[PDB]
Amino acid sequence: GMQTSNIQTGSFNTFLNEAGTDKDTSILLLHGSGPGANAMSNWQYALPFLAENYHCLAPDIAGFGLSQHNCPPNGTSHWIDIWVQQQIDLLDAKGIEQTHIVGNSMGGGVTLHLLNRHPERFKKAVLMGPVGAPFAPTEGLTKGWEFYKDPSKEALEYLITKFLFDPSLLGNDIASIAAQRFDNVMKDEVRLQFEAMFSGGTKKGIDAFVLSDDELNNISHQMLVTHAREDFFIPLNNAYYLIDRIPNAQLHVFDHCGHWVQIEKKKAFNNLTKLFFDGMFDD
Ligand SMILES: [Cl-]
Ligand SMILES: [Cl-]
Ligand code: NA
Repeated sequence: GMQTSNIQTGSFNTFLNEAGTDKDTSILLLHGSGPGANAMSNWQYALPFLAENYHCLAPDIAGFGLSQHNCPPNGTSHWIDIWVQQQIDLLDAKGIEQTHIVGNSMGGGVTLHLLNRHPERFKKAVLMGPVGAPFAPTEGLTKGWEFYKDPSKEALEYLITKFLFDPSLLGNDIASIAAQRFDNVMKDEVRLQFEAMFSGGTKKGIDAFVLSDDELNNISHQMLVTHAREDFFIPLNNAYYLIDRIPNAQLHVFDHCGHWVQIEKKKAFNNLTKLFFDGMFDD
């Protein structure tokens, strides 16, 4: 019920997950920036659900998973340029003129820059704990983006655990999950490019995603910003900041919830997202 492909997007190949390929309206889903992050780790629950009615495209974002960049630069601002062009190159490669879009954290930041730079290519947007607002580094985002200063199974287990408000939702054994996720995290084909993305440090990485008030004011897309009240990585105040500045943005905040809203509250998030794209919360 799901297809994968490797598709040329500019100077490198993008690993792509797709579902609902027979559907007329598409959703592009952009994952977050946990160490070892990829499309499926973020979206494996949302994809089958949304694919009942939507054509879903969920790529590994450049530098992550199986979308290694051919000449990785250093500096977050330069990776944002790459991440934006990657999605445009993907849509062009699939012959898709306009798409709905969902973005988690880093992917939500990329979403904001996509709406700013290429507004004609996008319909509705859902953000989930997005970067893009100004904030001081959190304990979570620091330990995440600077993981490779001191990498270990234990450090990765801690991160994975902190992405959820109730870690037991993950399964009965998080140590085992960290153990199996760790080998992938330590490959040079995963580590080197992650280090390059946030080489300027957490503060420079956060600041790099921030759009100006004028830019945000001029994002005209119908939008839903979702956020976990207890998000340990991106402060809830970011969501409030964004909805204060983006004209057509609604807000939804989930209680007893960690950064990974889509994993902690699978049914609620999946339904809220789908019904938003369906038009249930239109004016
Ligand atoms: Cl992630
Ligand atoms: Cl993240
Ligand atoms: Na454009």
